[PDB]
Amino acid sequence: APSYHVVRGDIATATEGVIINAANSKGQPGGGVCGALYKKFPESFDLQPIEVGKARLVKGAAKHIIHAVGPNFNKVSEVEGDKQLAEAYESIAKIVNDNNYKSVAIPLLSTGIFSGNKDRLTQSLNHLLTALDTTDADVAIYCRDKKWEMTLKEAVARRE
Ligand SMILES: Nc1ncnc2c1ncn2[C@@H]1O[C@H](COP(=O)(O)OP(=O)(O)OC[C@H]2O[C@@H](O)[C@H](O)[C@@H]2O)[C@@H](O)[C@H]1O
Repeated sequence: APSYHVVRGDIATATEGVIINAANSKGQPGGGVCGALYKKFPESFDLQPIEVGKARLVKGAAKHIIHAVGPNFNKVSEVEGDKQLAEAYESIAKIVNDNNYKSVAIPLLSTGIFSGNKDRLTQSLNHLLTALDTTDADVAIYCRDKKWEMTLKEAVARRE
């Protein structure tokens, strides 16, 4: 194991430049993080349809970016959506192992508006961590606000 750590900043400025997007399974995009990555990595996206909880690793004019399906959690069951939120991180962890991504800038998956329209940060960190229990990659885990920042440590402080 390396380390895993909460970082208050922007993922669309991360040095690793391996980043995740909240794609939907249609490939059709839109978002905060997603529209910040467009201001870093336009010549870097292939926008395909993707399977639910799966990914597409894209190669571009400076870095490689991973599109992944964050399902809208108001459409799925909680125990089922929780199974898909493990799978979405596990199916990413496979790719972070295979393509040898020894450090990565990783966001939250579909935990905000794309949840049940409400914040599930700590449950999404448990699933980020539960996919990473079978990995040896170092983890820049981003946030914007100091309550959300404190929530990502609070989620690690349920597994310390
Ligand atoms: N640039 C950023 N870098 C890292 N983390 C960020 C960033 N901007 C926002 N976040 C964090 O992610 C959460 C917000 O996610 P989005 O930015 O909205 O993620 P995105 O992939 O773009 O989701 C798109 C969905 O949300 C809305 O932006 C939009 O309506 C769309 O339905 C917050 O908890 C915040 O801490």
